[PDB]
Amino acid sequence: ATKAVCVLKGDGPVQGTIHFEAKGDTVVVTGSITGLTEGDHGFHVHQFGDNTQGCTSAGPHFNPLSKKHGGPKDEERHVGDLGNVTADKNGVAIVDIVDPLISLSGEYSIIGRTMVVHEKPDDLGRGGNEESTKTGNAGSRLACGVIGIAK
Amino acid sequence: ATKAVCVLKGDGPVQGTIHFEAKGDTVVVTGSITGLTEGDHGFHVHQFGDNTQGCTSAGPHFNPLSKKHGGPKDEERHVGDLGNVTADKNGVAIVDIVDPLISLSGEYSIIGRTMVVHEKPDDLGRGGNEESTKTGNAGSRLACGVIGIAK
Ligand SMILES: [Cl-]
Ligand SMILES: [Cu+2]
Ligand SMILES: [Cu+2]
Ligand SMILES: [S]
Ligand SMILES: [Zn+2]
Ligand SMILES: [Zn+2]
Repeated sequence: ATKAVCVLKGDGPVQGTIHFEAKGDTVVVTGSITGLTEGDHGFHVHQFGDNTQGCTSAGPHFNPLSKKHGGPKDEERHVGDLGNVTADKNGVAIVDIVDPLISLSGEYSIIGRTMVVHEKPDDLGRGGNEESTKTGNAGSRLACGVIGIAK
Repeated sequence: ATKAVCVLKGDGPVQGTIHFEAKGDTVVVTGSITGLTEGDHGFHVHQFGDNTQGCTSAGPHFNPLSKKHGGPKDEERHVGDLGNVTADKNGVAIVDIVDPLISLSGEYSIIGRTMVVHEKPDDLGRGGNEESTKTGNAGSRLACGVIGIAK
C-alpha cells in the first residue's frame, strides 16, 4: 500500500484529515488539524485501531521494538513517535512530516492503527521523569482516527 | 493482524461494534448492530478505509478478484460480500459469520478497509437487474467504520 488516510475525531472540537504516502523508504504525512489551542500538541501512531472506548482503546504508542519514547529525530524512539504538530493563532496545525520509521506495509505498517493528537506538547522523551520516557507527557487524547487504505 | 475491530457510526441512529478473529484460513466475525429496522440489512467490506465523506468515500464492495456480487455462500462473489445481518423487533442485529474469503493479513486483508451496513436487504446477486450484480440492491449506507488492528 502506498496511500492511506485518517479522519481525526474526539469528544470536543478537534478534527482533521491526515494523508499518508509511501515515498522511497519513508512515509510522507500531510494534512491539517483544526480546533486546537495555539502552540504544540503531541502527535503519534498508537498501536490499536480500536475506537470502542474512544481514543482510550487505541492503546500505547506503536512500539514493536520496545524502546523508550523519543522524538522523530532520535534513534531511541517508538515507531509511532511523530513529535509535535503546531497550531497557529487560529488553531490550525499544518501537518507536514516525512518519517523513515513508520511504514504503510510490512511489519511496521500503520494501516489499521490509530493516529492521536494530544492536549499538550510532547517533551520528546527529555522531561526527566518516567512518564517522559513512555508518553512524552503529551497529556489527554483530544482526537483520533483509524488509519485506512486510500484510493 | 490476527484480531481486528470496527466501530460503526453514521448520520442516523445505527451504530455497532464488529469483531474479527483469524482461525486457520477463515475469519470469525462477531458483534452487534443497533438502531436498525426489523429484518435483513446488507453487510459488506468496502474497498477504502476513507471516512472523509461519511460512508460514501468507502468506495465499492471490496473486490480484488473483479467478480460479480453474490452471497457469502456463493462461488461468484466479492471478497467483501458478507450477506445480510438480521435485526429483531428492538432493532438489534447479532452478527455471527465465519468467512473463508476475507482475511486479516496478506493479499485479501481487510485491515484498513471499511465495514458498511445497509438500508435494505442484500438480494445476494439474485435480483435479476444490473444493480443486483454490483451491490445486491441493498440501498443506502446507514453506518460504517474503518477496520482496525485489535489487541
Ligand atoms: Cl467492486
Ligand atoms: Cu499519542
Ligand atoms: Cu456494502
Ligand atoms: S454499495
Ligand atoms: Zn512514544
Ligand atoms: Zn458485493
